[PDB]
Amino acid sequence: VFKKVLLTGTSEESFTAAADDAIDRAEDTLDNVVWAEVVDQGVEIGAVEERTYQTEVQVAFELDGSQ
Amino acid sequence: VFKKVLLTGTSEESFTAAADDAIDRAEDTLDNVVWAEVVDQGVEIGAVEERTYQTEVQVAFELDGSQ
Amino acid sequence: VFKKVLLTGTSEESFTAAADDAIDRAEDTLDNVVWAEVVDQGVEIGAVEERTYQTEVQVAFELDGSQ
Amino acid sequence: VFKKVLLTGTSEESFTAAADDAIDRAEDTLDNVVWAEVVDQGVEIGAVEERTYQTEVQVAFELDGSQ
Amino acid sequence: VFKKVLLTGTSEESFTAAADDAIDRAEDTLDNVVWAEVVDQGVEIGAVEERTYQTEVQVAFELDGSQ
Amino acid sequence: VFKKVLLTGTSEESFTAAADDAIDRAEDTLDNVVWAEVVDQGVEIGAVEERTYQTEVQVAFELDGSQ
Amino acid sequence: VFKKVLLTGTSEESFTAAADDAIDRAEDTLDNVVWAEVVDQGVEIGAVEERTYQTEVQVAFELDGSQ
Amino acid sequence: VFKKVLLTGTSEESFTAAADDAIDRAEDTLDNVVWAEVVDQGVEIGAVEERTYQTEVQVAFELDGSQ
Amino acid sequence: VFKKVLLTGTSEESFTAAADDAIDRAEDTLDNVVWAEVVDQGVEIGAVEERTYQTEVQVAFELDGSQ
Amino acid sequence: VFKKVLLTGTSEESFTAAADDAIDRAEDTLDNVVWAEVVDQGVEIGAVEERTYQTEVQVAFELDGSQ
Amino acid sequence: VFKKVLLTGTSEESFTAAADDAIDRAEDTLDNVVWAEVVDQGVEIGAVEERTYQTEVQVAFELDGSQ
Amino acid sequence: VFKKVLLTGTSEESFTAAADDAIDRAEDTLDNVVWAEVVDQGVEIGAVEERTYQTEVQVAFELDGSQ
Ligand SMILES: Cc1cc2nc3c(=O)[nH]c(=O)nc-3n(C[C@H](O)[C@H](O)[C@H](O)CO)c2cc1C
Ligand SMILES: Cc1cc2nc3c(=O)[nH]c(=O)nc-3n(C[C@H](O)[C@H](O)[C@H](O)CO)c2cc1C
Ligand SMILES: Cc1cc2nc3c(=O)[nH]c(=O)nc-3n(C[C@H](O)[C@H](O)[C@H](O)CO)c2cc1C
Ligand SMILES: Cc1cc2nc3c(=O)[nH]c(=O)nc-3n(C[C@H](O)[C@H](O)[C@H](O)CO)c2cc1C
Ligand SMILES: Cc1cc2nc3c(=O)[nH]c(=O)nc-3n(C[C@H](O)[C@H](O)[C@H](O)CO)c2cc1C
Ligand SMILES: Cc1cc2nc3c(=O)[nH]c(=O)nc-3n(C[C@H](O)[C@H](O)[C@H](O)CO)c2cc1C
Ligand SMILES: Cc1cc2nc3c(=O)[nH]c(=O)nc-3n(C[C@H](O)[C@H](O)[C@H](O)CO)c2cc1C
Ligand SMILES: Cc1cc2nc3c(=O)[nH]c(=O)nc-3n(C[C@H](O)[C@H](O)[C@H](O)CO)c2cc1C
Ligand SMILES: Cc1cc2nc3c(=O)[nH]c(=O)nc-3n(C[C@H](O)[C@H](O)[C@H](O)CO)c2cc1C
Ligand SMILES: Cc1cc2nc3c(=O)[nH]c(=O)nc-3n(C[C@H](O)[C@H](O)[C@H](O)CO)c2cc1C
Ligand SMILES: Cc1cc2nc3c(=O)[nH]c(=O)nc-3n(C[C@H](O)[C@H](O)[C@H](O)CO)c2cc1C
Ligand SMILES: Cc1cc2nc3c(=O)[nH]c(=O)nc-3n(C[C@H](O)[C@H](O)[C@H](O)CO)c2cc1C
Ligand SMILES: [Cl-]
Ligand SMILES: [Cl-]
Ligand SMILES: [Cl-]
Ligand SMILES: [Cl-]
Ligand SMILES: [Cl-]
Ligand SMILES: [Cl-]
Ligand SMILES: [Cl-]
Ligand SMILES: [Cl-]
Ligand SMILES: [Mg+2]
Ligand SMILES: [Mg+2]
Ligand SMILES: [Mg+2]
Ligand SMILES: [Mg+2]
Ligand SMILES: [Mg+2]
Ligand SMILES: [Mg+2]
Ligand SMILES: [Mg+2]
Ligand SMILES: [Mg+2]
Ligand SMILES: [Mg+2]
Ligand SMILES: [Mg+2]
Ligand SMILES: [Mg+2]
Ligand SMILES: [Mg+2]
Ligand SMILES: [Mg+2]
Ligand SMILES: [Mg+2]
Ligand SMILES: [Mg+2]
Ligand SMILES: [Mg+2]
Ligand SMILES: [Mg+2]
Ligand SMILES: [Mg+2]
Ligand SMILES: [Mg+2]
Ligand SMILES: [Mg+2]
Ligand SMILES: [Mg+2]
Ligand SMILES: [Mg+2]
Ligand SMILES: [Mg+2]
Ligand SMILES: [Mg+2]
Ligand code: NA
Ligand code: NA
Ligand code: NA
Ligand code: NA
Repeated sequence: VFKKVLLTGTSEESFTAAADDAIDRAEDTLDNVVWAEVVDQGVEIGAVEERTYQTEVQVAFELDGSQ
Repeated sequence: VFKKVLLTGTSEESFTAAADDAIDRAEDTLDNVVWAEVVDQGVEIGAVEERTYQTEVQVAFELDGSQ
Repeated sequence: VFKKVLLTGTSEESFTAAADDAIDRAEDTLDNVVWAEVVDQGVEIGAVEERTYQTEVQVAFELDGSQ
Repeated sequence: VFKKVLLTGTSEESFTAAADDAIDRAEDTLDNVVWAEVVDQGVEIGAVEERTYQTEVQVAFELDGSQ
Repeated sequence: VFKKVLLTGTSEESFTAAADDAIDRAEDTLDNVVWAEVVDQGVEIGAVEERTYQTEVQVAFELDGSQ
Repeated sequence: VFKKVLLTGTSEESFTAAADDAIDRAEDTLDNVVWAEVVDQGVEIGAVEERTYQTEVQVAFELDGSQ
Repeated sequence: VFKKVLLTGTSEESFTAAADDAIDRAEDTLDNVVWAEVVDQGVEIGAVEERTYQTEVQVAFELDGSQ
Repeated sequence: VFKKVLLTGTSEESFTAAADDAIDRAEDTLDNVVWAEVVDQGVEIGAVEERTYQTEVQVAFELDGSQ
Repeated sequence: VFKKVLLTGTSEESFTAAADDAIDRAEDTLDNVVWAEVVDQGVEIGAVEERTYQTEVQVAFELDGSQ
Repeated sequence: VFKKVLLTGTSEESFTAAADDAIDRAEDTLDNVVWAEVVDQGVEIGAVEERTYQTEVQVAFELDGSQ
Repeated sequence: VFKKVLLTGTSEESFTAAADDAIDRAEDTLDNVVWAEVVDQGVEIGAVEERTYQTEVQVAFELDGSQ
Repeated sequence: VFKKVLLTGTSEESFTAAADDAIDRAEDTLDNVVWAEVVDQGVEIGAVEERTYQTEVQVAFELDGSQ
């Protein structure tokens, strides 16, 4: 059984780096992370000093573990 | 990093009040709730005494916290 | 078996009241109405005296009855 | 020919009132506003004092005018 | 308030049995599971000995409990 | 001209059998049923003794008949 | 209250003429037909002598009447 | 950079002619119109003397110009 | 087993004629073409002398043949 | 690099068996088939002696091979 | 009230840089740009010397200003 | 007439580079490649040594050629 958590990563550099930010957080807290699907991308502009790219991903992990 | 939980709030009054019900529950259990996106709305009819409006929301919260 | 009819309710007050308008009509003509799913919302402006909120719902009813 | 502008209205009261906020702004600046279609709804939470409901609408107006 | 978890069940027999696999896991760990909505289906081929059917479901459970 | 009715079939066995349940009901009441398109699948859990698989289909029938 | 029926019109000439075919059938059997929304278009090839264009429309009619 | 305007053209003849109506209006008011994407089609029935076909298009134009 | 190829037909006359253009090409190269589903429509403007209507279709053909 | 072919399998038994039919055909003609994603399901009724379940899948295969 | 403009940015380097191109143009002409949502990505190949990445974004800006 | 092939490119560097990987393969085997539309993005994690970014694109090429 796989379970997915919906995380939005952020980066001041790129959409790829924002996806990595989310995946990094998932790997810090969950075992057996296996893949991530991008579901949305955007850019925060007014409210931050530098534009901040955001990439929302469903990050899937295999259970027999970490729900 | 933001994380989202998918909650369906209910209200016997309105769709707005059903969205608030879900957000209220999120704030009872999570720190740093920042926004909610409506993803579905419906009405429970047969099975309840009074029609019950339901609003499903993705409620986003900022981590460095509450996963 | 459930069957659904696609109805657009109207109200000069709110989207919730427009959903109720459609459900009310379904209950006037069908037995065993069990739930409604919102599929669209809009507002009629030019053509009416007062803005008219509209909510389109799939209204589900249980058969062994009313097709 | 109709043209649409994509506006997000806000309200501290309800989703219907947030749709009205957007339509009100359209009527302040455009002639012949004829209808609005809801395309998204959400709630701003962290960043405001009171939750702020938002309703995004495509507001249509008839040209021979106001592009 | 209902909450949903996004689980992908697997089965070497059928899509229905893969949906049951996910629901079974949800019932092992959560109280008040009430329904599941299918959101995707697929088949793992290269990487397994036997084709493995997968069915992804949003499994809903009623809170006053198990978040 | 074809017309479609939106029916949700149920089965305690499988998604295929739930699609058949809906089609069976359509054939009991309509002439010239020609095809069905699956539009949603789900499982009722809490509220029934046994899980009940549901498959929602648009069932198309040719008119010159049965509207 | 408006109600919609989902009809697929056919024509050996064009997609517009296939939409008209469906609307024509609706007007033969229902009062107060007010608009139609196109939801799908296709072409039947193998099975007919001449290609047959099909246009599926939700045809809306105002009730106080014809459900 | 390209920018798009969302226009609904109308025609008493066909969906293609309604798309042309919208594009014609865009070319009357904007420089460098390069393409149009159809996003919706429908037919106005009750409210007009003759059925009026409508085609909604995103019409794209290249800037260094006409925003 | 049916297989589909995704083709975009073009025409300087209409969307129906652009769908036919794609189907014509499929029939020139494939046996047992059975139907086509429209998936997108658009108009090429800047880059051509005359507007060129385009209709993208999934064209289905029955195998035991032409993959 | 992976490539996908869009195939509709058929079965007089079930949706799972119809997905297998498509995958079987892909494996007869392509090397390195790795997974399949279900994209549509339906049932052929009028035109066949027995209802025929159909499952449309994108079947993915790894290249360095079989385009 | 927020308003959105639909812009397609281009870059010969990356999808992130193409999103920035669109946002840059919005900031040159509009006050209070607050965020951008990615809605499509693509690559122009035949017609340019170097592949050109394109990212289409809805760029939102707060009014009390720049419609 | 344009035809599209659905390819998933991979890269250990970025989503843009994964789109290029797919396009590169298309240009190795097809004449007149004209554009690519991104349809999905994801990241392979468990199963590879280094995260592998994937970008799925519909790559369009003009026929009078390479089907
Ligand atoms: C992709 C994306 C979408 C956003 N959507 C909204 C929105 O709908 N409403 C809003 O108030 N802020 C939105 N924001 C936040 C906005 O930029 C700003 O931070 C907030 O409005 C501050 O209250 C969004 C930001 C991003 C990056
Ligand atoms: C928005 C909404 C959607 C629903 N969809 C379904 C459904 O698909 N099948 C079902 O059995 N009950 C559904 N129900 C529940 C139905 O009203 C009733 O409570 C159950 O059928 C009781 O087993 C739904 C309720 C709501 C509010
Ligand atoms: C949600 C919504 C969508 C509408 N869409 C259209 C449309 O696409 N074309 C149209 O002519 N009228 C449309 N109308 C009706 C419009 O407001 C006006 O009543 C008619 O144009 C009168 O012929 C719409 C009304 C609502 C409430
Ligand atoms: C419907 C909605 C969607 C939003 N989406 C985002 C988002 O994707 N990213 C974000 O940073 N802020 C988003 N925000 C804004 C968030 O609440 C907060 O104001 C900003 O994050 C402040 O920079 C959204 C707000 C609303 C109301
Ligand atoms: C429904 C489904 C979708 C998949 N999608 C992908 C994909 O996009 N990329 C991928 O590398 N593997 C995908 N896989 C996994 C693939 O079969 C194989 O296990 C992995 O590629 C091994 O790294 C998918 C498997 C299934 C069942
Ligand atoms: C596919 C599916 C979707 C459902 N969605 C809802 C829902 O949104 N809200 C709800 O109250 N019940 C829903 N139900 C019904 C739920 O299981 C239970 O019967 C009712 O909540 C009883 O009032 C659904 C059932 C099924 C099978
Ligand atoms: C838009 C469109 C979609 C169709 N889809 C299917 C399908 O999914 N399966 C099928 O067997 N026939 C389909 N057909 C019918 C096909 O052309 C042929 O008549 C039947 O396969 C005969 O049993 C479709 C026809 C049209 C016009
Ligand atoms: C494609 C299309 C969609 C429409 N949708 C609506 C609608 O949702 N509600 C409505 O009141 N009128 C709608 N109308 C307008 C309707 O035909 C009539 O002009 C208005 O209802 C008059 O107030 C629509 C018209 C078209 C052509
Ligand atoms: C439906 C449609 C969509 C198009 N989309 C794009 C696009 O996204 N980017 C682009 O550069 N050209 C696009 N074009 C092509 C544009 O008209 C022009 O030929 C090219 O920009 C020339 O490099 C499109 C053309 C059509 C007909
Ligand atoms: C899922 C599915 C969808 C279909 N859609 C259509 C359609 O849109 N138009 C049609 O003529 N036949 C359609 N058919 C075929 C229909 O059943 C019958 O075989 C043909 O109409 C014979 O010309 C479909 C069949 C299936 C299984
Ligand atoms: C994302 C994207 C989508 C496009 N879609 C189309 C299309 O549908 N039809 C077309 O003629 N050109 C399209 N083009 C343009 C194509 O590459 C070429 O510039 C034009 O065909 C030249 O007339 C597209 C370009 C991009 C980048
Ligand atoms: C975008 C993406 C989606 C995937 N989806 C699935 C899936 O649904 N099921 C699965 O078993 N593997 C999936 N995989 C593959 C997974 O990472 C792993 O390689 C396989 O599970 C090995 O059998 C996916 C990989 C990617 C990159
Ligand atoms: Cl989710
Ligand atoms: Cl409300
Ligand atoms: Cl429907
Ligand atoms: Cl036409
Ligand atoms: Cl495809
Ligand atoms: Cl099954
Ligand atoms: Cl728009
Ligand atoms: Cl990137
Ligand atoms: Mg930096
Ligand atoms: Mg988002
Ligand atoms: Mg009350
Ligand atoms: Mg729902
Ligand atoms: Mg009043
Ligand atoms: Mg509508
Ligand atoms: Mg107040
Ligand atoms: Mg939004
Ligand atoms: Mg076995
Ligand atoms: Mg999936
Ligand atoms: Mg049993
Ligand atoms: Mg459903
Ligand atoms: Mg003829
Ligand atoms: Mg169809
Ligand atoms: Mg005329
Ligand atoms: Mg429309
Ligand atoms: Mg000509
Ligand atoms: Mg297209
Ligand atoms: Mg049998
Ligand atoms: Mg299909
Ligand atoms: Mg360079
Ligand atoms: Mg695009
Ligand atoms: Mg590296
Ligand atoms: Mg994918
Ligand atoms: Na989730
Ligand atoms: Na219907
Ligand atoms: Na394809
Ligand atoms: Na717009």
